[PDB]
Amino acid sequence: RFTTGLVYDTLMLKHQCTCSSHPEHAGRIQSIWSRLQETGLRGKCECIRGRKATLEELQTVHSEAHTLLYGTNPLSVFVRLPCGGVGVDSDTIWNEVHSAGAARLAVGCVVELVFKVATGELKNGFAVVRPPGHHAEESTPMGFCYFNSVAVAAKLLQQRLSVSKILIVDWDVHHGNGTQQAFYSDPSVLYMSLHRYDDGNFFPGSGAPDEVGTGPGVGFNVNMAFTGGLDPPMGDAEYLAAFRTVVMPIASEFAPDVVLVSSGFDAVEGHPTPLGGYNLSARCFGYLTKQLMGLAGGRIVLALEGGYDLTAICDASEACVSALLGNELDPLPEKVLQQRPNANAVRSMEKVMEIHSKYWRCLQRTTSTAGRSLIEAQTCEN
Ligand SMILES: [K+]
Ligand SMILES: [K+]
Ligand SMILES: [Zn+2]
Ligand SMILES: [Zn+2]
Repeated sequence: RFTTGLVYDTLMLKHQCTCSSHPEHAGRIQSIWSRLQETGLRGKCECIRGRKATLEELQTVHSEAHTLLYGTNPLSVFVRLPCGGVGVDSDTIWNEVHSAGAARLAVGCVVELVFKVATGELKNGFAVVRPPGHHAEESTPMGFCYFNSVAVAAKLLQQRLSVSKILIVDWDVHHGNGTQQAFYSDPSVLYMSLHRYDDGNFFPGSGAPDEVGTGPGVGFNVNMAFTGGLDPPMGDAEYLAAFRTVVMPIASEFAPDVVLVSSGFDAVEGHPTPLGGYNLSARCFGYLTKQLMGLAGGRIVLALEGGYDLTAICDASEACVSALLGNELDPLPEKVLQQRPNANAVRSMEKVMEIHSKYWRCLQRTTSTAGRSLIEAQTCEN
């Protein structure tokens, strides 16, 4: 039945610290899954059983040694946390018993959903999945990530189904350093990120607008980097304005066949200022989801990355899934549509458009109209 797909697996709940003081925990995917059923959207979507990702699948993004280290349970590089548990970092836990599996499952799930959508068996999909992936590098786990699920799906679409142009939109509040590195020289896949940057003083410290690509891939990496601190914080008004000026123009000109989304909900309301400190509303992610459904024919999947407040991620999930189904979205407050974006957001957008005009046609057409609000841009084009 041609519709919106979902992936979940309770086995992912097993990836927990051996002891809480961990923003990335089991109850994240669980409460999202309960929300989907409570609203009834799980009953409207087609569910798909997932699998562990084979080691060779993982080796399309990561080094052999890395894949062995955090993928296999046989029969060192581990650390003691300030909570008593085992980790590989001061941030990112490790369960010697249940982690390798759960991380490989998180990847495998976001290859089923992906291939099913891209193959024609489904319209589009949302993967309720943990641990996140976009921070995991070639040989380095970090930011709660072990394997870049989204980068693996992408690499496999290249190799199996042989898809020619792929587009990764990453809207987790942090930069996807992993996903960038994975394709930093590949022109066939466009990676564009929307992250709190603040001149490189925010995790993971990468993602300068300056960073555009190398070799054949130069100009196929777009870093919508938000500098300025939190005065005022970035909100709905600021992101919708970024999609309208940076994302959609570039993405449309690229015209991809598959759209992949590292959909972290760290940007929403109620997040402590170290974890995000942005004012995005859950309701808003719908419009961003909807705007991307216009691309590639609607061949789009969203993978859960970050987002830590339980109330926040459920809201933005149900909003995102409703958008993916084709439900009539709630109107964004008149307050929001009329609100102009702050001077910091405008400086950011303009710096990006400045660098990337050298690489895109429509960014050479106009002078900056980034300053306008939605209604003020809707009226000025009529
Ligand atoms: K991002
Ligand atoms: K690229
Ligand atoms: Zn712990
Ligand atoms: Zn994040």
